Order: sequence, then C-alpha cells, then structure tokens
Amino acid sequence: LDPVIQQVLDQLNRMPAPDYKHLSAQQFRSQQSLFPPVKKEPVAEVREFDMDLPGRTLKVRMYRPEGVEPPYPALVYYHGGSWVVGDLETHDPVCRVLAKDGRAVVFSVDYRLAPEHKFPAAVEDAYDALQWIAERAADFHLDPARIAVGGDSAGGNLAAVTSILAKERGGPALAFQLLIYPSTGYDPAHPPASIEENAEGYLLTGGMMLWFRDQYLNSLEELTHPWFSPVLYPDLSGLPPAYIATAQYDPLRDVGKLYAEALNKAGVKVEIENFEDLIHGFAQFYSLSPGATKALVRIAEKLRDALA
Repeated sequence: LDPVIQQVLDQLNRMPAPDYKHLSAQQFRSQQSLFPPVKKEPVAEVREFDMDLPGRTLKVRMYRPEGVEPPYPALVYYHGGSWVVGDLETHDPVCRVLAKDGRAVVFSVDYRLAPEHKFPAAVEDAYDALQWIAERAADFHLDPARIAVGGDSAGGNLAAVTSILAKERGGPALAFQLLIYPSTGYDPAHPPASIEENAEGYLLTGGMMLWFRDQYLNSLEELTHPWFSPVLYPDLSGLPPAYIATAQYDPLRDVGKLYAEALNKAGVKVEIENFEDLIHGFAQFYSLSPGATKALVRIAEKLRDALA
C-alpha cells in the first residue's frame, strides 16, 4: 500500500461501519468522510439554525457530544481561513473532534468574510454571536459559567478579540479561550523570529499574509488596531484563562508565543504548547496526518480539562 494511503485508511477505518441497514441518505451525506478524505467524528447531535442579529443573519452549527449530561459546558467556535475563506463545512471535522473529545457543546459561527465585509465585520459577528448564544444558555441547556470561545488562525484571532470586547462591555462571562495557532498579531517594527524564518515553504507565506490583510483591512493604521492585533491591547488583565497551540514550522509560531507572554504579563492564566513537526493549519489534516490527528485531540483534551 502507498505510504500515505495506509495511514489514512487506519485513520479513516478507526471508526466502525455505520449500521448501513438503517442509515438515511441525509445522515450519510452529513457524516461521509470520502471527499474530502477527512474523517468526521460522530457526535450525538448536529443542528444548524440562523442567528438573527442587527443588520444580518448568521448561520450556526451546533455539535452536542455523546455521553455528556447537562448543564453542558460549551465552546463558541470561529473557523480559520484568513478572514477571507472557510465556512461551516470546512471546519465541520474540527468542531466534531472538539465536541467529542472536549466533551462540550460546540457552536460553529458562520461569520461574514472579507473583502465583501471588511474589518471589523467579523469581530462584531464574533462578539454578537457569543452574546446571542450566552443569552440563550437555557435554550441549549448550557452551563453559563462554562462557556468558552475559541478558533483556529483568523478564528483564534476572533476568539481573543471577543474576550477583550466581552471584558470592556461587561459580559457575557467567558470561562476559557482555546486559541489554535491564532493570528493575534505583532508589532511590524518588531516582527518575531518565526515571521522571517518560516516566510516560505509551509503553506502560509508572507505574500499570502499581506494579501489576506489587504482583503480584510481598510487602512495601514489597522495593522496595529487592537481588534486586529490584540497582542497590542494595553490592558489584557482580567481576561479568561487561555490555552494556545502553536506549530513549529509556522510563521505565526512566535506570534502565538507573543500572545502567551502578553496574557501572562497581564496576570492571565495561560498554557502554550508548541507542536513539533507540524505546520500552520494542521487541524485541516485531521485523519490524514498522524501528527495532526494526535495534536488536535490533545487540544480537545485541554479544552475538556479546562471546562471540567
């Protein structure tokens, strides 16, 4: 068997065969891990509904894990995609792993994308979505004291900013921040080592990074706007405890590190783990790469411990 294939098969075969004799087409379609060849972990329930907010409606997908009992701890998740791409489908596999292994109800938010909707549209969506869900904790049998925010890449950025906004606005209460190789920013006059080092050859490149910023931002001044680069916010005290995952061969590796330092500096509890042999966006390789698979579950296990 071809190297990669043998690996994916065991990864895809991990779960048994669904009781085909009693399987509906809609269910098969929602769970099929054939194309793309990415495994979709089973959860007890997946609901999709609309979130009517002022000026716009956001689609949402809720994942309730099997074996967990109410009140449920929860995670409001914002997908990655550099503020320009990604949707509920691209990160469906990721949310399933976080719900299943994190033992928490996950709410994946379909926030508005640039350039159609420039900064700070996504930021407003992230906060308002958190607020909408928190206001409806009972509706989802959630434990109000165990609602966390999180995201990968641009999504991690949104989760981090939402926490600050929630602090300034007086709420809602956030119990934890799950930041997966987040784009939390840095000072352009002090770009960390990794930015220069891993500029090319690892999926996320410098040319790509500038391009994404062009699509998302309106002016150069916004490069240091705290809602874009939260690491620059002057008062990170009182924020929710956080867990940050970084990838060794990721230009944003040191960016994640810089946020752990800023949070730590402000007296915020934070744990940062750097994953060896992985690149930016490794969550997308869940079920394909053994290392990525192990790392993403490790991240989900960190979420579980945090919301216990």
